[PDB]
Amino acid sequence: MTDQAFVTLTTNDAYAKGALVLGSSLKQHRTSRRLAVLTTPQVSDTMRKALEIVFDEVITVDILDSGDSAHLTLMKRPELGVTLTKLHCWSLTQYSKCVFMDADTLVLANIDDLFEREELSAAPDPGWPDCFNSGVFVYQPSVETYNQLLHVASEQGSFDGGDQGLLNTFFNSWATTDIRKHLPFIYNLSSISIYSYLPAFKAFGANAKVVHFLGQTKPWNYTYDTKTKSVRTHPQFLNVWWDIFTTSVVPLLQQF
Amino acid sequence: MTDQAFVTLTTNDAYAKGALVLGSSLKQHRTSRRLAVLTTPQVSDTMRKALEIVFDEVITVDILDSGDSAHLTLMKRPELGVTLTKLHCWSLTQYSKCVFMDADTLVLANIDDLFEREELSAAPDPGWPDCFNSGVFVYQPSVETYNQLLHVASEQGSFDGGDQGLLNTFFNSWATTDIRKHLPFIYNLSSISIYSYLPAFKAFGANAKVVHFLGQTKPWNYTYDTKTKSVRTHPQFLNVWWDIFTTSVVPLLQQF
Ligand SMILES: O=c1ccn([C@@H]2O[C@H](COP(=O)(O)OP(=O)(O)O)[C@@H](O)[C@H]2O)c(=O)[nH]1
Ligand SMILES: O=c1ccn([C@@H]2O[C@H](COP(=O)(O)OP(=O)(O)O)[C@@H](O)[C@H]2O)c(=O)[nH]1
Ligand SMILES: [Cl-]
Ligand SMILES: [Mn+2]
Ligand SMILES: [Mn+2]
Repeated sequence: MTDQAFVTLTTNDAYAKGALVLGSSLKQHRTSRRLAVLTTPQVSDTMRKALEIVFDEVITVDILDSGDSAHLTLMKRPELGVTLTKLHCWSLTQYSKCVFMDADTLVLANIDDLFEREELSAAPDPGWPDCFNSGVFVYQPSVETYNQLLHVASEQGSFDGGDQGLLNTFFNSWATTDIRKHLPFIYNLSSISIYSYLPAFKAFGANAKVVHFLGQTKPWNYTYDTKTKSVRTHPQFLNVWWDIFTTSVVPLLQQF
Repeated sequence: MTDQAFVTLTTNDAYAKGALVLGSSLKQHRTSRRLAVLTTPQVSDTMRKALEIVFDEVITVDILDSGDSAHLTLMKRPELGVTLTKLHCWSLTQYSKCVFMDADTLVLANIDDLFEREELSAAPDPGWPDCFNSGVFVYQPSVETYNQLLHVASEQGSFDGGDQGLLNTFFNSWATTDIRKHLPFIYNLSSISIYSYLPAFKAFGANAKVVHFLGQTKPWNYTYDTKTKSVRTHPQFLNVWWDIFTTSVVPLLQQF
């Protein structure tokens, strides 16, 4: 499918590492879809070159440029900078349907069946499960939707200072409407829950399709021993991320 | 409705305090339904007498008695003692439909609209939101369902050593089937989430219909200053619980 894509985002080199691991994981599990990444000019040439290899499309978004439609909203609401760059995922009208995935996600199994879903399909957020987590969602690119999202960001901002609040407010029927728009939690399995509700993880965690490295500490904030093949609680997913980073991404960075 | 009920559970005097506050809160918000409480012989005469006043029906369940259908399962799986007592909520076939509520819940608004729901309707659990939280659920009493639940408890036990695992395993279509069986989170608002995902709470918490005092520390494990009318983070709900306990329940205990 040349008209459907996974779309991720990186505004810097650190999240580009995640993007590269995510992209690699999607290729590893043989996606039949395109891979697109929103980037900013702050992503360095080296990360960019690697992103150009891993991804089928590298889109450059610069909301610091006043030529960008979101720039005036960034001025008004700096807290929404990442959110606003993220919203440009809706501008990818070369694609008919996309799965947005946070750059701190990791694919463990083919998830092309997400493309059966409609906008807006997303997994519940742990913590407040009547909100969906915006780290993984199925959406339909549309300039109108983009404009409407931008408009809401401008007018209301986001109840949580990020995209999740914004997306939940805009797609507010999610909690009460259409169970098919609730992506199984295994398609956006928060790394925290992989020890928060541990019995549930024991019971259902082996079904994980997507791990989402929530919280302050991202996989690249860890040190990884390449000999023992383990990072420096429950490091299983961290080690998968780092195995991909070590195996696929680091050498890729070295050929550029 | 004489055939529909809120059903709670207390196996001891401490949770009887919760039961009494819950029951009082349900009366406070003018439920048109019956109030039933499952109790064990371990609930003391004083708590019982108060329970007999607050609740329309006090049911005594004794799974330590070998005459109980669950007793043999308790022997096999002691971890399920509370769960097994709880399952007897399905034996309440005097009622056509019930809302089970944990004794550590607190009603903040009329929730009689829960009786529009079918078995099994429950709110998502924070932590693993493809499980429902079993602190509040709409169910239909049935000896068959009771027997089937008991059978599963006997054969598999519970993936989390409690009722939640058991109920989720038995009612396992919940996550993927019928959005109407997802009770809004506000009908079972985990006290933890009232600081875990705090922006969401700020945004939606004022809509709270039911507060669920999750975690080790229950409202009765707090000290409450009756003069300042506050307990000894975000004590709002604790103070509501204690206002009811102080105002309604304590004097009630004193008249028995
Ligand atoms: O400084 C940042 C912050 C986030 N992001 C992107 O926006 C998403 C926001 O999710 P993040 O993982 O940062 O937040 P969390 O999921 O931990 O709550 C990331 O995955 C990245 O794709 C980015 O590129 N640069
Ligand atoms: O020792 C106990 C433990 C629990 N329960 C009942 O079973 C429910 C189990 O939920 P609990 O609040 O204890 O667990 P949590 O919701 O905190 O995970 C309680 O609300 C009570 O109704 C009880 O009566 N005695
Ligand atoms: Cl539905
Ligand atoms: Mn993320
Ligand atoms: Mn409880």
